[PDB]
Amino acid sequence: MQRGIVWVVDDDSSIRWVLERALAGAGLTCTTFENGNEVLAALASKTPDVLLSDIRMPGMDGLALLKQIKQRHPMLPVIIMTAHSDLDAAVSAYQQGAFDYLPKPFDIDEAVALVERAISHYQE
Repeated sequence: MQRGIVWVVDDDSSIRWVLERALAGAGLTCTTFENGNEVLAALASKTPDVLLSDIRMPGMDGLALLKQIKQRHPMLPVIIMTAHSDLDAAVSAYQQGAFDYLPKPFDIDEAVALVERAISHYQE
């Protein structure tokens, strides 16, 4: 048990399960948080091994709240999900750009496998 954490932040009930399933299927941890607040009042006291928030938020598509993210975990190799048209705000709207906001929809497994490679590469 225990081998990577990922806080999901989606206002849907399809990816949260998939992610949680895949994450809990790939041998990784996951925490559904369809409430930026929760992930805010939860990451305001600590920080996981990584995050995987989605849009929902405002920031045009919902990538502004990111502030809190970075403000909470300004180092975590977060990727986050995007709908292609929600990547131009994730790819071109960050200080220390170093993400890969999967062009959701994508292969959760591919996203999970990534973390497993990001949670490790983190030791650099």
